[PDB]
Amino acid sequence: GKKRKRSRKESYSIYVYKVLKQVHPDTGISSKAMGIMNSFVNDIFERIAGEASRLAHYNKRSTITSREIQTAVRLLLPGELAKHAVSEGTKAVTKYTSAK
DNA sequence: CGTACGTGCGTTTAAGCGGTGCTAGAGCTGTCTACGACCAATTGAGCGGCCTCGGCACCGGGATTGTGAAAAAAAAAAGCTGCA
Ligand SMILES: [Ca+2]
Repeated sequence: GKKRKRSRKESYSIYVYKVLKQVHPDTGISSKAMGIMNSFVNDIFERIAGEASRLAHYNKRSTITSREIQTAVRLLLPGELAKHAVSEGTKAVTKYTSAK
C-alpha cells in the first residue's frame, strides 16, 4: 500500500444508503446520483438553517430552537412536504426528549 | 368580414375625509432559572483504503412500429336522361 492518508471529505452517503434500504431494500444507487443526493441535502440544510438564522435575528433572539426550524420549514417546503416534514421533526423531537 | 372593444355621455354609489370613542394587544421593565456554551476525558461512528463479482454498457440479430408512396374502395359532385 501507499503512504499519506487522503484528507477527510465529509458526505451524507452512508445515511442516504440507510434511508435507501428502508424505502427500497432491493435498490442501489450510482456514483453521480449520490453526488446529487449530497448536493440536495446540503442545499436544503443551507436553506432551512439560513431562514431559521433570519427568524431568530428578526425576533432579536440568539438561539435557534426546534421552533425556528419548524417555521423555516413551513416557509420553504410546499404544502404536503411541509406537513410530513413537520410531523417527522415533531416525532423526532418528542421521541428524543422522552429518551432524554 | 364581424363585433369586441374604446368613447362619452348620464346615473348611481361608496371611497375618502375628518372626527370621536374603546381597548386589544404591542411592547416594555425587572426577576429567575432552566438550558445551552464550555471544558476535558472517553471511545465508537465514520473515514480511506482495497478487493470481490454482479449489474450495466455494449453488441448482433431478429421482431415490431411507423412513415410514406401509389394504388383501391367509396363518396361525392357534377352533367345527362327522362319526368308527373
Ligand atoms: Ca468506502
